[PDB]
Amino acid sequence: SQSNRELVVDFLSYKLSQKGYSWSQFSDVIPMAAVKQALREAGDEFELRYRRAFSDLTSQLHITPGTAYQSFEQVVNELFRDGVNWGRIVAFFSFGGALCVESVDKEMQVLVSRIASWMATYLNDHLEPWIQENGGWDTFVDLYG
Repeated sequence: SQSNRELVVDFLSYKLSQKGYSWSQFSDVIPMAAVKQALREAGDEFELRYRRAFSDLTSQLHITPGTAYQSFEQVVNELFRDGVNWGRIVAFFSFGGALCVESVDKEMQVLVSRIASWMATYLNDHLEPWIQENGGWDTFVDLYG
């Protein structure tokens, strides 16, 4: 639940470093070490294998500081049109990474912590039930670690 915001911030921080951006927007107010790394790896493999994979989806959202959670939720739900997967869960984290990158390119660095919040919310409401049902994050480590 709050480990979840823990994993969201790790992933986004990692992607922003990777690309030459600042990561200081976050938190600007070991158990999951295996999960965090597995996720980092999974996201990297995903993006290698699909470069421009969220063009449409980001274009649909078009974030600005006036965007609300509901438009985010609505567009994220497109990833999950057939239900939850480990693969669609990895795509969700990449999608969030691509939005934070897009926000920083538009000189809207404020959105980055908003996006993390949104992601943690969404993960907690719609994705945790399925993760719980399908082995928790241990299963995730098993398959991607």
